[PDB]
Amino acid sequence: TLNGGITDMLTELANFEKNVSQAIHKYNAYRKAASVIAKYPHKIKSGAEAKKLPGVGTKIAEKIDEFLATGKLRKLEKIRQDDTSSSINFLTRVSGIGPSAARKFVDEGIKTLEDLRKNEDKLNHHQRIGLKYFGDFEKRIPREEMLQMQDIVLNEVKKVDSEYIATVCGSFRRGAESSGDMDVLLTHPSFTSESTKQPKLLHQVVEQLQKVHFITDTLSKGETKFMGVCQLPSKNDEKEYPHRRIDIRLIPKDQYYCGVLYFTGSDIFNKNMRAHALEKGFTINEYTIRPLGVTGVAGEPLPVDSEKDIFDYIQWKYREPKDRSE
DNA sequence: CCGACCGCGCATCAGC
DNA sequence: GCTGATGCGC
DNA sequence: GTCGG
Ligand code: NA
Ligand code: NA
Repeated sequence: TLNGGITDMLTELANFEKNVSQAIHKYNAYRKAASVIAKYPHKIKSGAEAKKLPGVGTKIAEKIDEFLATGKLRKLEKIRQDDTSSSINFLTRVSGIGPSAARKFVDEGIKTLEDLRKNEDKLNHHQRIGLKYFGDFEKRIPREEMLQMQDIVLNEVKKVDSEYIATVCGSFRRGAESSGDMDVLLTHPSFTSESTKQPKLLHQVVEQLQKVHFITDTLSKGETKFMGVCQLPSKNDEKEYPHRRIDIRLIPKDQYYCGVLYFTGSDIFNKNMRAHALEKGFTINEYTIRPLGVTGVAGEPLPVDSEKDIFDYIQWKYREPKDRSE
């Protein structure tokens, strides 16, 4: 909102480095810079001002100076005037098409969605799904739809086995008004980190979701992770809902509530909580919470039966998901 | 100055 | 056919 | 590209 001109620039630069330069760490630098400036409560007036922010160094400082004087960035103007870079960049918007595949397609003249449709033969299964749902995957999901989608997932999971537990996480669980996909964490009493005593725990749930025609396509599926496509049923009279990306992860039950914690976020809240654990003698990753020895050695994972248990261990007032922005 | 920069499940490829 | 590396999205 | 050891 407040510095959107700069942050659009920094994001554009980020996409370039990831997709064209294949410089993943520059991409994440530019993103880090863009997030920190999006959070800044004043109109940036100089590159020096921004440089005080963590993640803005000397090069982004001068790019801001240029952007403020001229309103554009010549480096970005050249990049956009270059047919190759813009086609590689554009093609990475197809899910399953990354910097490698996008580069290769462009090298042999496949540069547009239409070009991809002509050469569907040359796409893997994931890429074909990405092409089919190209528009729908770039749409947001309003929360009311999210709420409907959750009702379906939780009802259908329960139909396979009442002993399943399923949680939709992400920004949605924090009460976000819109989401980018649906992220479901699944667990069962028979699946602990010490033994698997059920063969097809995730399969049974994806299969039930398919048979009620909620899950429509599969991008990838194994014993513990499903990535696919779903759609809310259309109400006979009205327009169809866009197809939506959904992930479902089967997590061992002794690690489930640490998983919920980590995948609920936010990322800034995770890292402030991971930092406070350390100060009080514990380390938390996405799987466990462990005490630290006097010399920095992690002990065994502590029992966790709810989220608040993790809070109890590190002597933190419980934080409801809606209050975990920072 | 110099290396770290999230780590991992799955699909596919590369090399055998 | 096998095992390990790579691409990819998260 | 930025940071911190
Ligand atoms: Na800085
Ligand atoms: Na892509």
